[PDB]
Amino acid sequence: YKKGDDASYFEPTGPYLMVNVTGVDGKGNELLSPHYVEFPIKPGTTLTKEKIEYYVEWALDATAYKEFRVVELDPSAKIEVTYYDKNKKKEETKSFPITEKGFVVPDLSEHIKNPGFNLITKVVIEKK
Amino acid sequence: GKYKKGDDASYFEPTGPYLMVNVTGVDGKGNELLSPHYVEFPIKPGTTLTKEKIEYYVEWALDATAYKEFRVVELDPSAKIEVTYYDKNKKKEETKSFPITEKGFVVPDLSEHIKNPGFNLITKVVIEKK
Repeated sequence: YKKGDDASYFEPTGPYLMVNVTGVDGKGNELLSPHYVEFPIKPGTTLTKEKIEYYVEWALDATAYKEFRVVELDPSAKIEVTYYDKNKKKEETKSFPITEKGFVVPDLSEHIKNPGFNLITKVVIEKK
Repeated sequence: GKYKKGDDASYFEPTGPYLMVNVTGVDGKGNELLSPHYVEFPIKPGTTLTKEKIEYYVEWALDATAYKEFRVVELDPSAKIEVTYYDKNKKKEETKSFPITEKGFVVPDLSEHIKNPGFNLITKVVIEKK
């Protein structure tokens, strides 16, 4: 048993990536206003820039732009996760940059079962 | 609506540079109390925006909501003011970030590229009732 098919109508019960994307064309005209989607993820995974690109493309498939491809990702994008440290009794936030080498998804089990890894970006997309 | 954000606020887009505040109000124990409401304030290039003036702009952005009686307690130390526009010359989108400090920074004049740039403030702020 792994991490769930079609994904929950409720809040996930495992780590997940929240994708918040704004799709623009090569001229920055906006095509798709912020669109949100959740993908379950497994701690221990290496998230590279290329993987993120695929996830955002998959995020587009539930929109009028499913036939479009991701051309460029905003170079200022970052993954951030916010949780409550159970030892420190405070809000803590970690940032991970999107790079070619990527980063390994941490296990935040000790603090939260289902952390949400936030990805807010703008991407250039064009029809395939 | 039941609480129409915008007493008189311009019906059309701003004609000059403006500061856009989009804060999420939280309590100490990390509970979200107020979701980000869109608020605009005109600003002038040449103005110096310090952390104290930013604190007051966000307290004024709360007066537009049901939390009008709350005061700002502590602004996320990692907040920044970001502005995005298309550069006519290079033909690329470009984004500048300014940190919120005591000394502050001066509002730049981007009018060569856009007449009404939007300086964005998007953070969390710990707020308490007066």
